[PDB]
Amino acid sequence: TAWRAAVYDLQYILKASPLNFLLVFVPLGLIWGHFQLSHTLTFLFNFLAIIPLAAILANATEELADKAGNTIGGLLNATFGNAVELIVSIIALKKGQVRIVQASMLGSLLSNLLLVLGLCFIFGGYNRVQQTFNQTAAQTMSSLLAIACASLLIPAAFRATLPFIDGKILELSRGTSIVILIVYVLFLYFQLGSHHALFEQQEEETDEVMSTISRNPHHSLSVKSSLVILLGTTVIISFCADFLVGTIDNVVESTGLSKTFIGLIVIPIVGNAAEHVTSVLVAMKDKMDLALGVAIGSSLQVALFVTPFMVLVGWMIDVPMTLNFSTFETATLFIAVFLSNYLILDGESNWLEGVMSLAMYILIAMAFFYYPDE
Ligand SMILES: CCCCCCCC/C=C/CCCCCCCC(=O)OC[C@H](O)CO
Ligand SMILES: CCCCCCCC/C=C/CCCCCCCC(=O)OC[C@H](O)CO
Ligand SMILES: CCCCCCCC/C=C/CCCCCCCC(=O)OC[C@H](O)CO
Ligand SMILES: CCCCCCCC/C=C\CCCCCCCC(=O)OC[C@H](O)CO
Ligand SMILES: CCCCCCCC/C=C\CCCCCCCC(=O)OC[C@H](O)CO
Ligand SMILES: [Ca+2]
Ligand SMILES: [Ca+2]
Ligand SMILES: [Ca+2]
Ligand SMILES: [Ca+2]
Ligand SMILES: [Ca+2]
Ligand SMILES: [Mn+2]
Ligand SMILES: [Mn+2]
Repeated sequence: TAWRAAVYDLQYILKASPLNFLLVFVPLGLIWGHFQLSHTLTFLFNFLAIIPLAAILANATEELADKAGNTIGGLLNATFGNAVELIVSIIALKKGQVRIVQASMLGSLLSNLLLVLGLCFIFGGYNRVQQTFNQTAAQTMSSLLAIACASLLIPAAFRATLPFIDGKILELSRGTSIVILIVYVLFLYFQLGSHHALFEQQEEETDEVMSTISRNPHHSLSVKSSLVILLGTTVIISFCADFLVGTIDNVVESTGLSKTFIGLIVIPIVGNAAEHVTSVLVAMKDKMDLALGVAIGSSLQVALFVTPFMVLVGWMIDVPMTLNFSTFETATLFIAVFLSNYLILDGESNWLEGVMSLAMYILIAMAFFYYPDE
């Protein structure tokens, strides 16, 4: 049984993962990257390969964190819950790709604020008059997110509004990151302590809806079974991430796309696509609050943990990772933050709110497509 039960446990993980059909790009990604066949396809194949792995790793992390206990479980979600964003950004930092990391962090927020928002409102609202989410955990978390993004943008808004200064921007970003990371710890105490019931119920509800859609009885993987998949999926992602990051300069050169565009629009898809599909499917079950909850939760991690931690990592390995986003990026994120929060606060969405949000994201991507590289 110890062999055949391990097989079923693997089946349970794959069947709980939305876009598992893209796993076919894992060997292709590995082949192309290792043999260094063609840069553009090496980018694309690994790009496609990490997407299902993120979901696989997420379900492994979640299954492990459940039996890990309160304190440790939260640390696992801080770590392996953000692994894709973490791994890719760390590898990118180790190759001096500061702009890529900066754009990917902000882009991840943009995608969660506008893109998945639009998709959820469209797919959930096309066959309904409206969808309500008043007085839900989604609105609560949304308020926190509004402050989180604003805080993260402060050093950027600072440099943008300036009338030597190089070392001070670095010092400000690093001091800011310490503060935000203190907040993140308190956010964990909020999440796992005083308001544990709020997040727990939202998590259980989301799992229940996902089990309904995925159509497989909830099976709790053993610590051993989940830890293998966890460390297994992680090393594969690392390989694919390394290949993907190693081709950035070439893809930038072969195509006409800037590092900013690739970082802001392309890269975030990697760690969000699986979660986005999840959010959409839940929204179609007329449970927008849960759908929004997933997207808002991921944004909180990027804003409160991943982004400031990356500047800390940069400090450790002597790469000048900063919160010094471009002026347009700064302005854009502020726009997205206002609107998303306004839309989430109005309490009722429709399919048109989704069309327009989606259109705006496209318009932003279109604008960033014209953003100058030199
Ligand atoms: C579900 C998984 C099923 C997987 C089924 C895969 C079957 C083929 C496997 C080949 C692995 C080795 C591939 C080797 C490819 C080498 C590429 C090549 O040789 O190109 C070099 C290039 O010419 C430099 O200039
Ligand atoms: C109420 C007003 C309070 C603010 C008043 C201004 C305070 C200025 C100092 C920053 C404190 C931030 C605490 C964390 C400081 C770490 C910053 C740091 O160490 O920077 C070194 C730099 O990284 C080397 O390159
Ligand atoms: C039964 C009640 C009556 C039926 C209700 C029908 C609902 C309408 C659905 C719209 C799908 C969304 C349309 C596709 C999304 C367009 C987004 C957009 O902005 O597209 C820009 C364009 O792609 C740039 O070239
Ligand atoms: C580190 C991640 C490895 C991912 C593996 C994906 C599947 C590769 C299949 C066969 C391994 C080939 C072993 C090495 C033998 C081929 C020689 C090789 O290294 O080719 C690369 C080329 O030299 C460039 O400089
Ligand atoms: C629930 C009632 C119906 C039951 C049957 C369900 C049928 C689902 C139909 C279409 C799902 C469309 C999902 C669209 C998700 C697209 C999101 C995406 O793939 O990625 C977004 C972005 O590009 C990454 O950052
Ligand atoms: Ca769970
Ligand atoms: Ca409960
Ligand atoms: Ca879950
Ligand atoms: Ca996430
Ligand atoms: Ca209202
Ligand atoms: Mn249902
Ligand atoms: Mn609305």
